[PDB]
Amino acid sequence: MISLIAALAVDRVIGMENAMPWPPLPADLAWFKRNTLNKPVIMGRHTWESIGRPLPGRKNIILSSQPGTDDRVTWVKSVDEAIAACGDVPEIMVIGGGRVYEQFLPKAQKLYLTHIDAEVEGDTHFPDYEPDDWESVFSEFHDADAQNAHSYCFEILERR
Ligand SMILES: NC(=O)c1ccc[n+]([C@@H]2O[C@H](COP(=O)([O-])OP(=O)(O)OC[C@H]3O[C@@H](n4cnc5c(N)ncnc54)[C@H](OP(=O)(O)O)[C@@H]3O)[C@@H](O)[C@H]2O)c1
Ligand SMILES: Nc1nc(=O)c2nc(CNc3ccc(C(=O)N[C@@H](CCC(=O)O)C(=O)O)cc3)cnc2[nH]1
Ligand code: NA
Ligand code: NA
Ligand code: NA
Repeated sequence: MISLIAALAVDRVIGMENAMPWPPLPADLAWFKRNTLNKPVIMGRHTWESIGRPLPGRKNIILSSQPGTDDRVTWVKSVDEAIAACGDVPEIMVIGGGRVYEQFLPKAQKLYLTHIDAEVEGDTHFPDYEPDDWESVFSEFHDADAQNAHSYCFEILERR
């Protein structure tokens, strides 16, 4: 089973100049960590560059046509290879970026989305999905606080 996990601001913005389009939201990072820990994570090369170190407690699989730049993670050259490299696990977590989400969304059976209540500039977007195809099975609204500058809502959707 393939799942996507992403944080989206207004107009589905996820990235700007190969970085996050907002300052860190520690609550969202905790959500991200809790949902990806002990699972394989698939990411695009640009997202690898934006993170810059292996995510601990996870099998890190990087999708790139280019030779790898770090022996601590697994480099693969195709979507099919990325999936194969995860082996026989219950859930593969696809963690972006925009080009990777586009390719895996049609394969996805679950989405873990953080809706970030911010209008910020972006050059990378989460793909358009048809809400009618998905059932919301979880939602939780949070306000901004001293540590998180924007309000946010966690949602989990399952494909009908
Ligand atoms: N808000 C969020 O939830 C979140 C999550 C993830 C990422 N982001 C942001 O999104 C941005 C990155 O997105 P992006 O679309 O520019 O890049 P990306 O999807 O992370 O990486 C794209 C790169 O991955 C490789 N790739 C993708 N598909 C491939 C395939 N089928 N076969 C071989 N290689 C493939 C290619 O690299 P090569 O050129 O090496 O071949 C491609 O240029 C960053 O700003 C990051 O901060 C945000
Ligand atoms: N919900 C969500 N929020 C994100 O910010 C996010 N970001 C990307 C890619 N960007 C990144 C950047 C940094 C870390 C990171 O340093 N994660 C730590 C956080 C642990 C914590 O702060 O509690 C980790 O161990 O997972 C993960 C993804 C992909 N999916 C996302 N999904
Ligand atoms: Na096996
Ligand atoms: Na197998
Ligand atoms: Na429901």
